[PDB]
Amino acid sequence: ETNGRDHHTADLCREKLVVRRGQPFWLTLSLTFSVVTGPAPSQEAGTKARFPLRDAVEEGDWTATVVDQQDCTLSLQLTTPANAPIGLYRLSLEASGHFILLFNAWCPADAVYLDSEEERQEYVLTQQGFIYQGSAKFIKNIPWNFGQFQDGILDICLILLDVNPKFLKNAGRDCSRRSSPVYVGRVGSGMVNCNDDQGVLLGRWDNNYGDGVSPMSWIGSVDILRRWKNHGCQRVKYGQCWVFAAVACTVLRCLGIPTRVVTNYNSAHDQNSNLLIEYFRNEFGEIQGDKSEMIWNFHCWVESWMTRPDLQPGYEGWQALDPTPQEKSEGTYCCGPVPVRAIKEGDLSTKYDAPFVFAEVNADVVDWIQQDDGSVHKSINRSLIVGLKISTKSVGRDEREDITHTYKYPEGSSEEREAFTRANHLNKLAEKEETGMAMRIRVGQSMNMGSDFDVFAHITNNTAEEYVCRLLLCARTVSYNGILGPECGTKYLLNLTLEPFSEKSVPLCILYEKYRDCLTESNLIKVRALLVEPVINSYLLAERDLYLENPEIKIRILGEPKQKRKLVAEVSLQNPLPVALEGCTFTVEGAGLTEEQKTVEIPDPVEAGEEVKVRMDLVPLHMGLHKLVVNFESDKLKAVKGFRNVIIGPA
Amino acid sequence: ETNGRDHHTADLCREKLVVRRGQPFWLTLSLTFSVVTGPAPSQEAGTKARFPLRDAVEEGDWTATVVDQQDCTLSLQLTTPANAPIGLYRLSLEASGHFILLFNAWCPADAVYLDSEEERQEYVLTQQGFIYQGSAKFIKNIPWNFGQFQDGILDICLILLDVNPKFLKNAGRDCSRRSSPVYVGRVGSGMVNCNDDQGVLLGRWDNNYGDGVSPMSWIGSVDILRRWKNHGCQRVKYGQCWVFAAVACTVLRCLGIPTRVVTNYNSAHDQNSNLLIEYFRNEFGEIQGDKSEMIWNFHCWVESWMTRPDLQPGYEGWQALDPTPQEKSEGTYCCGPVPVRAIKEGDLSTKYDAPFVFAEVNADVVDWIQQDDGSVHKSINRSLIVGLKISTKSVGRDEREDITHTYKYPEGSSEEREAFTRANHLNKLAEKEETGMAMRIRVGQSMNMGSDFDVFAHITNNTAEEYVCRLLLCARTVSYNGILGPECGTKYLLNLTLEPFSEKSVPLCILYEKYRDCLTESNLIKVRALLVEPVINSYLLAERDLYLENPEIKIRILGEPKQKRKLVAEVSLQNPLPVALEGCTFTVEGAGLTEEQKTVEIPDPVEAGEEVKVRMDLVPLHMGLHKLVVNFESDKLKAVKGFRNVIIGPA
Ligand SMILES: Nc1nc2c(ncn2[C@@H]2O[C@H](COP(=O)(O)OP(=O)(O)O)[C@@H](O)[C@H]2O)c(=O)[nH]1
Ligand SMILES: Nc1nc2c(ncn2[C@@H]2O[C@H](COP(=O)(O)OP(=O)(O)O)[C@@H](O)[C@H]2O)c(=O)[nH]1
Repeated sequence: ETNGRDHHTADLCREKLVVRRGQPFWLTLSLTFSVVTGPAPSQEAGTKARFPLRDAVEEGDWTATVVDQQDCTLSLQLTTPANAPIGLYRLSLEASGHFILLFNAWCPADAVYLDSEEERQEYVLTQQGFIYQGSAKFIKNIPWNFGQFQDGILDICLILLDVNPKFLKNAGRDCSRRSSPVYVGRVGSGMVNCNDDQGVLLGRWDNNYGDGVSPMSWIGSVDILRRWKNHGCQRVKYGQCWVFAAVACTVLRCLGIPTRVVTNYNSAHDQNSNLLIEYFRNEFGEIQGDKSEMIWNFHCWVESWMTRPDLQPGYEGWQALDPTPQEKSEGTYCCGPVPVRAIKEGDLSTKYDAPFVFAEVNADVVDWIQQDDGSVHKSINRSLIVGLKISTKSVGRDEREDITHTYKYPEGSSEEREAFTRANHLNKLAEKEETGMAMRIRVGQSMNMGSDFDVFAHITNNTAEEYVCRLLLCARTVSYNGILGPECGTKYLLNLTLEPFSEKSVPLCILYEKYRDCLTESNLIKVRALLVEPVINSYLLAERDLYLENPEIKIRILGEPKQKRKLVAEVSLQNPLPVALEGCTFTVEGAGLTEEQKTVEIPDPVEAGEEVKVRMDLVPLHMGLHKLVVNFESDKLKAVKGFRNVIIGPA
Repeated sequence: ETNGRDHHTADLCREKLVVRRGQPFWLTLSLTFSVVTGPAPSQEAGTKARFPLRDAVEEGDWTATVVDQQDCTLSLQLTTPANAPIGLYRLSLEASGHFILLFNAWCPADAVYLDSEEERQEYVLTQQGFIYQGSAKFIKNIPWNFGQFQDGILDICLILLDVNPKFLKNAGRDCSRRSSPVYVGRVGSGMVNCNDDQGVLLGRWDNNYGDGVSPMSWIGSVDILRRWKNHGCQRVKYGQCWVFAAVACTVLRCLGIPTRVVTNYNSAHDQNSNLLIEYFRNEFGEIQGDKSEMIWNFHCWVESWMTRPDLQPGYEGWQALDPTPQEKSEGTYCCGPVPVRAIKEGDLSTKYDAPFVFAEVNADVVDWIQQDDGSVHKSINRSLIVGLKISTKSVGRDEREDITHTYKYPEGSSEEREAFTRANHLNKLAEKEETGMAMRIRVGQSMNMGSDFDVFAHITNNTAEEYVCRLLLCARTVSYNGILGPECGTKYLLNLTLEPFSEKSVPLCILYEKYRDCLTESNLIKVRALLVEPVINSYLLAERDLYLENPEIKIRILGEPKQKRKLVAEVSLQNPLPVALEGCTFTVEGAGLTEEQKTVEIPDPVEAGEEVKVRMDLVPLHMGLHKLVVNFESDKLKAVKGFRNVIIGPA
């Protein structure tokens, strides 16, 4: 067990040994040792090893040097190789139990070696985190309990590997190839939503999740992974991209591959890696429906840290893995791993799937306004820029780290030019037409889910001429992935006089009664404004995605935070709606604060102004920092999150 | 010592016992006990007590019931009264050592009882915090190490009490009256800056702090309190309001009185509690200098939690204590404690100093524009509102808690009307004149110390008429307390045409070359704008205080965070100036991470683009959460702060 403390697997080391490859582990008792892992072990396949109880050393692969011999006892040290395959091993010796071997971010020779402690702590050990959502212009951080070290998750991850397509075809090859984080990476990734029989989650995007758990409701990977195994490995209802990435992160972290979930705003996902996306809108600026895919408000994927021996030297580091399956050249599958640096450099020939990730982040959009006589005019749209605020949690702290710079060079820089050339993407001549006029959507201040509020189409005329235009404003609810719902606010002005060297601000009132019916749990509304000057026949387009704020969840920690001691969390919130909330339910969890997810229903409805308050009983079994993540659910106010860091010291 | 763990005084209990009143403490060995505290103890004065080693109990005051008698040993329990005076006590018994008694936030009967654990943890136990600075429109949180439990601070606080004016006049009364947190409160407060002989800090506000430590340089109370005692209790150079409040908070926390430092923006401090402040400006909007005090950009004071038996029932709770001496009716002294609820209610007759604090938060300002022929016109100024974002650190987390609601009822609410009536302050008829025109200062985006940037006078004409006005823009550096330095950007338009139903934005370029000479360490610049329409002869005034951002200090924690183990903190920053930095110096501290303040000078200058990086060696002796607070100093970039929460687990 003091191996746990040595291998950073302490929480995992309870009633079975679990260690990390490339590092020596204590064992206490001429004879020889033998290890076997797969269901068809073999010597050359690395899945089986025979080694003597020497006294010297001479590394190479597996060794078992002796250290002490306290008369009736015998202390020795087994050493696994830095590239030993991952999995369950059987340990037996000959005259004259089992351990689980994971990747080792701490071992210099391991392919997943992490140069610094804080990063190993964050990307492998810390079980709580954030998934960035909201909007490019108002980023929200959703708390999430990865809980990779929660009870039974490691066993589920091994089951997850042992049931993947490649293990079914040839269990022997699979177990052997599991020495490679890129190989394990592609498996973890494909098992999340792709591989439709044994897949972990079943995606659904239509806002109709009654017969399952809505994607926005999950507050951690643990419950998903459990519902999967406890129902014979059947897809859990339901997930969406951040959920896929989130459980993929949990699995990979459990297994020891440093991983972090990333969010990209204005993501050109599900376009066939196409770098020039065109939309055709009618005279009110409404995109003319069909087979065209909308830009996603945000899209999530994960990044895993490892070396890439299967590619040109120098591509070690972060590798982008997108477990959300997308339409590809020959089928619909997930993507990666591809080195992020390759994406930044425009090296699209690198495996795997470089052109897809490159597009998510660099695609170019053209908005056309179709008119009478089928004439088509290119509108100026300065509001849309693909690949916006690539975010992931900072190492060791709750602040958000912007990693956009790792995927892209500064706009219009020379290095950007190089990358775009290497990617056959020199399209960026910029129309710059500039009617001298500009326009953008302004919000003024934060709005809350449940309230009425004004937003504004803000026009700037930095010219000597006075224009007379028509301005078409339209606001409609949107799913996080682009699906537009019905209009929830419209306004047109047919004779807008824009004075010279001035600015005008036109308000658009958005009412709760108009957006309550179709707003998804992502709380997004998309405001659109089209300004057209009939003389020159110019079209100025501007759009913005608003995020309506949910009420905050107050969290009081009652009692002294000590290991193995009653802890009460009082959670509450105030109903923001002008009507009553029914079926209120608080849900809580967090690796380190409970082994079980806690739930508390509220029998009676919470009226319009009222607050709802309950107390959850916790029994924290671990010292150190842990995030208590909480979710609130009701009939008319869903998926409101909240969290609280709890320290918990010595008993 | 297990008393430490029982009395929440563990860090204090090393080589001398320290406990809290109103609660039993273990003691292990017909006889009777005796306790003496002052230098002139007495029975009725509560400073001396004689009590028998009973076997039953019968509380009342001091008791010494026996519990166990393991043959050669004897375990008993002394119990101090809930209102026992605070201090050093001598314990001796008769036939047939010493403890330090502090206030007890955990004891239901004590005057400082705190109803919940999280609040006791925050306001008494946590030794790290934030002091809000910056500007109403851009709040900055300065890290601060209170370190009330650092080695030797308790002894300094006792010295602090034993050398106060009231102890010099009659040591006997002083020691007795130290049973009252309000009494100890007034003492702690007065000793910080007021009482000029033995005062802790010497205030200075002229930006000339070469022969001492600048107020903005301090990163904790510890070093201040130490320099005080180690130089025979001589005022330390130099402090300002937040520093005074900060050390006052340290002392009060050490002593056990729950305390938190608060910041108020646009604070009408140092006006003689006057509720109607008037300024006379010339034709450019410049205030015409003299004896008039400027509104402070922000002002800080502390709040201590206690009951108020010396007043009408119901005034228990937070009490505002302002250790910054201000001009009063008869002399210049500090103020409070006054119940915050009394200030909210307008109950100005409550002791102590209610009308002063009431003014800080409620004063009304009138801006007059003097003209030719000595005619004076009242300008409309919607940009200034006194008492803005009363802030203090949240309990248990790093987020800022807005406590403005505790000092004031909503604007124009009925309760506000009541409070203003009880305070003879019904002045709020509102001019509402509204030329239909409005104006405010806009910033666009964050600017950094060291860069050039534009701000804007944003004019709104929601009228059918077209006006032709003159706009006078002026930007000047300012100290946090209102002291205007020389202008650093001006623009004067005499024929500004404002078109009907339009907005105009006029830029004012502020250059580093222009503000580098006089900017204070608070990084504040005050933009002013006066728009006058000559026809009706109307004056519109708008002002705003900008905060220039300092570069961030990156903090890497090298090694595993374990009790009693080498810990290396790598701190760095990137020079934001277009010129070189010389005399660079990093300073670090934090109760729980070092017993000593660490310093590291950088021999060579840091050039214009370059980064500076160094490593500090720490030896953390305590488990749990601790903030490592850091300060960077140099010739041309001063007082830049930074911090990092470090967890530190079992050895
Ligand atoms: N709730 C919410 N607040 C927003 C959103 N966008 C902006 N805000 C907030 O509204 C204020 C102004 O928005 P900002 O983007 O800074 O400027 P503006 O939109 O150009 O006026 C800021 O306090 C923002 O944090 C949004 O989508 N949702
Ligand atoms: N560094 C700095 N940033 C500021 C300051 N005031 C506002 N900002 C930031 O500038 C942006 C716009 O300012 P805001 O007050 O929201 O609106 P505006 O001033 O009316 O345009 C936001 O990102 C603010 O956080 C200031 O004094 N200093």
